[PDB]
Amino acid sequence: APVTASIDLQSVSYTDLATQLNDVSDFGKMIILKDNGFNRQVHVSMDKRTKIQLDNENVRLFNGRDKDSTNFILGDEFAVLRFYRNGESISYIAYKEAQMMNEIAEFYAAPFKKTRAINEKEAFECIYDSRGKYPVSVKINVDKAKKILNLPECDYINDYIKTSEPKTVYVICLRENGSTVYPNEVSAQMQDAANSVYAVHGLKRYVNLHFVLYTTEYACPSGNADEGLDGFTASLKANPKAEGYDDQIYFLIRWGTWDNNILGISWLNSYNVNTASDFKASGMSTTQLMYPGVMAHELGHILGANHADDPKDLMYSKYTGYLFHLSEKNMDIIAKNLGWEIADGD
Amino acid sequence: VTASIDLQSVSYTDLATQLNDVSDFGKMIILKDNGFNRQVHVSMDKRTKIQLDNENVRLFNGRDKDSTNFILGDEFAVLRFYRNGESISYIAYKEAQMMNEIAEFYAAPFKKTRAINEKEAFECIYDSRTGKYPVSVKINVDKAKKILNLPECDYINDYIKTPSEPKTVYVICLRENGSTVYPNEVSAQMQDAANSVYAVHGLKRYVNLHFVLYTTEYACPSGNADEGLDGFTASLKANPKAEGYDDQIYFLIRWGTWDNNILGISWLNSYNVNTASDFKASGMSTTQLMYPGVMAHELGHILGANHADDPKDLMYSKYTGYLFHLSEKNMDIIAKNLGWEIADGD
Ligand SMILES: COc1ccc([C@@H]2CC(=O)c3c(O)cc(O)cc3O2)cc1O
Ligand SMILES: COc1ccc([C@@H]2CC(=O)c3c(O)cc(O)cc3O2)cc1O
Ligand code: PRO
Ligand code: PRO
Ligand code: PRO
Ligand code: PRO
Ligand code: PRO
Ligand code: PRO
Ligand code: PRO
Ligand SMILES: [Zn+2]
Ligand SMILES: [Zn+2]
Repeated sequence: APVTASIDLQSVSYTDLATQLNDVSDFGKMIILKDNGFNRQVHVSMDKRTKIQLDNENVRLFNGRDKDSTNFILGDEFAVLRFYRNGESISYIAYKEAQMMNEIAEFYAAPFKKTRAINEKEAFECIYDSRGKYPVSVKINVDKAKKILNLPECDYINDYIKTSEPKTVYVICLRENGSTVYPNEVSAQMQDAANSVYAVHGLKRYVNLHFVLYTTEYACPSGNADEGLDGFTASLKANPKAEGYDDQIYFLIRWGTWDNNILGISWLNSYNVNTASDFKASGMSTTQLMYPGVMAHELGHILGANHADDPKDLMYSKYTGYLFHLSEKNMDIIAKNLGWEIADGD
Repeated sequence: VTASIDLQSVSYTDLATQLNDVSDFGKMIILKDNGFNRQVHVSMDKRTKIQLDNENVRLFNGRDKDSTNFILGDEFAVLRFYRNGESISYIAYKEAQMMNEIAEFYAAPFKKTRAINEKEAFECIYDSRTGKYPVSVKINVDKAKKILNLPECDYINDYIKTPSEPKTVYVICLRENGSTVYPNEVSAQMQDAANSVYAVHGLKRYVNLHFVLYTTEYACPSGNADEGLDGFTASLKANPKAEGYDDQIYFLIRWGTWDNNILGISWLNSYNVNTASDFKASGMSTTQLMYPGVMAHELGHILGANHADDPKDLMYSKYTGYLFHLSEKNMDIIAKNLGWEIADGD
């Protein structure tokens, strides 16, 4: 007493998440996450470093403290709660509209109907209100989902081609022609990409990332990622809508992957705050939920990060699901490309 | 090149892309109108939060000398500024169907009375391409009321008698059962209501207003505003959705007015930060565009402001369109009810 605000994960809906996250002021807010056998007190704060628009729809990000291992996403149409528990990433995805929530629930349920696992509920679960019934959200444990599904191993081998006020850098994401992407999925990739940068050498002092999403007429002419990125970068130079923004970062996004289960690709060490030009800082990325951190990994390459030898590094040559740079060499390259110097400290 | 908004072709996307680029340090935006330009330093309004049926609405301010404010939601954007003391609004909706509906809604009263002065009071704005559909509407509400010769709606008898972190006070607005309101109109009332409070004794140090909008089952049992407010306050005490929020501020909102052209009504001196209880801080307000500041005037009464003698005061007994408290007695009453003391200064 006074009663701390809480989120009941057995019935969490869009309106539950929106009313709690919209109450988060400048000083932050304590929110207890609750479920059967689970509790977590999280100090939630507004992410003021990153801006996101998806087809002009404003998307706000929220963080917990480092020890909370919790992030949120909030748009007018959907909300996401994502946290780490016993080394696994769990997302609660809630769409405001009943039709879209039903469509999202069916989309995420569909891969599990052929397997029909006994422990399906720990990987995927439709959540219903505490009062037929239609789901108010879906729970997806991506790590448990990967163990139930027989997904072909998608990786990052050869996913790069060699060539007082923070600076605002736009990350212009373009929905590939003919591709369908989900806002919860695109925004999670953006959030992980931005947070992988800010976690390095206090880089929020140097850069604030502004993600935007639009549709492009460009489509990769084949399944080949190298040919796809070549064409994407060429399409940007010939696009009148991109005129005057050749010094920003660009991503072609899709739901799927490229040939040889390539998750994404980018021009290596192609963005520097002083010399950025000719749409060089460009890449491609999947946005599917089961591969978190692909855009973060490709943004890493664009900022100069090479593949790292630690299997827990975001920049490991194989896809792992780890979302942070662990390589000190990569951290120094990335931070120096964003204007940081060793004498500035962290 | 400084960022600019062309008032001869301004659309939702023009306003959204400019306002979404406004960072913490503010942004210079040039308003271009028939060869004359007004440079405005635009800042995010961090004092007020707004949700309309959970849709996040952001406010933006110019400098005091700019006499300019903006509203931005996912569905609409508003630019409002003064010229010769007259209030001019540019209202742009994102969706083509809703923009056409809004343009028809605002044009309709002027089609009965085809005035000579029509374009200066109301104008559909089209894109700069030389079967076009409007991208926004321009409304000068002072010129519009003179053309439409609307019946004089007033405030006579519109009241019923009985820190380091600012206090968050919710202003819970409830769309009366059977009433239809427009988001640009509701948010303009909220913005003017909040800014009338912050302009007094540096009150943003004491309070941050959080407006929310939901629909209620309550409808006034008659055209009488006194009976309507009695029933509204009683409906709140019996409403399970309002349980635990009897210490907040409440408004019943509608598009229209009450009997004897009453624009709104409220319980006089019914909100104090220390003693707020039993849904006492409640009122009713029109939200129609032609009567700006009605919610501000009613919020004034709730905070203890009486009718003022200056015809330019927001609290003048007659409706004027002035949006600020000028009475020092009212300013002291309002600020003291929000925790301010004379020794604190402004
Ligand atoms: C800074 O504000 C902006 C950010 C990105 C853009 C992008 C820029 C861009 O590259 C682009 C595109 O390739 C396709 C499309 O449909 C829309 C696009 O708009 C425009 C802006 O005005
Ligand atoms: C953000 O926190 C809140 C603020 C206002 C409310 C209001 C509280 C409220 O009074 C209310 C109502 O009378 C009718 C309705 O349909 C919804 C309502 O919700 C609930 C909240 O959880
Ligand atoms: O807005 C919400 O939260 C509920 C659940 C989905 C449909 N409407
Ligand atoms: O049991 C689950 O799937 C997760 C773990 C924490 C809360 N819900
Ligand atoms: O993973 C890496 O790249 C660094 C090199 C030394 C040990 N870890
Ligand atoms: O000190 C270390 O081991 C970290 C991890 C690899 C490179 N730097
Ligand atoms: O692009 C825009 O903002 C407007 C919306 C209606 C048509 N064009
Ligand atoms: O007045 C201006 O500056 C712009 C140019 C075309 C019409 N509006
Ligand atoms: O133009 C005028 O005289 C009125 C007075 C305040 C708002 N506009
Ligand atoms: Zn790689
Ligand atoms: Zn009055």
